[PDB]
Amino acid sequence: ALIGLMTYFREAVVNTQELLDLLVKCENKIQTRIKIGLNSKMPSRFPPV
RNA sequence: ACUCUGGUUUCUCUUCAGAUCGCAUAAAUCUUUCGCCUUUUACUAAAGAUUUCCGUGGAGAGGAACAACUCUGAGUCUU
Repeated sequence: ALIGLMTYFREAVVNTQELLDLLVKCENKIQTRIKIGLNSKMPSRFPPV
């Protein structure tokens, strides 16, 4: 989904400052979903590796 | 310048509260709008409606201190 959106617009992303917040929020939601899958209690300093 | 006029304080009970009950100020629940959002229990902060709580006034009632004289106005108040 992300590559589809970013390779469709490719220029309209930078000016849409709301889209950047939306994208990072969605990425955080996905990472939180994975972290909750790993363990019910959320981590404090989960790594990006 | 006169006779009668009956106190104040305090402890409880029962109710009504308009009023800054309160020249002070919390919490809970619910309903919406949000901010975190990841699940309640806690929350972000504005609104609306409620509940509880800390206190309050007025009135009535019942005991105690009070022990009552008299304050006091009523008046023919007097030379």
